[PDB]
Amino acid sequence: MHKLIIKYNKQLKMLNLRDGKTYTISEDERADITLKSLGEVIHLEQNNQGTWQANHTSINKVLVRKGDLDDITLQLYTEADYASFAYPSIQDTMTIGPNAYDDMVIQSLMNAIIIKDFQSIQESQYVRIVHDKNTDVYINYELQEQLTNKAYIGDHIYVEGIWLEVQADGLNVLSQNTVASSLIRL
Ligand SMILES: [Cl-]
Repeated sequence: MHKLIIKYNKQLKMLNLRDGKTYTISEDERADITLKSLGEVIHLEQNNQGTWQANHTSINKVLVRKGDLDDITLQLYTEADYASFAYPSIQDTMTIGPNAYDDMVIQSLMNAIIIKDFQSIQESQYVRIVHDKNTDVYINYELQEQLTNKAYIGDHIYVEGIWLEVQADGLNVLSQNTVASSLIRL
């Protein structure tokens, strides 16, 4: 698996890079990924050893190229960054953040977020994510305005470099940095 997250001027995009294929990120509406006022064209393809590159530069974990209105950040995740965690058995809140007391501790995070209401997820089909005004949260690659947002089963969340996928029994996560947790790893 090679999932590329593209960030530019608070816009967020995603591509699942597949072996042997080529992609384009540009202002063109026909491109694989279209970003308005990008001012650059980025071709994604593998070198001869199969390593993904952006305009012939290996991406590795993260690659940044300046664009018209902001830096364009490409973050590439692989199965090595994947983990699954079960929701707490009885508490109805769960936190992900850089603090020693967060349920899922990830040092690279600037602020923590709260995931709640999963105890009734079998019935509602969603959880709520709470964040502060200084934390950008995207749900299915759309920046959220409100501080508390609903995330249904199957939805993808992106916040401060980490990807989350809401499921009935817990969360799937993609993080390039180690995750320490008191939660059960599924
Ligand atoms: Cl996704």
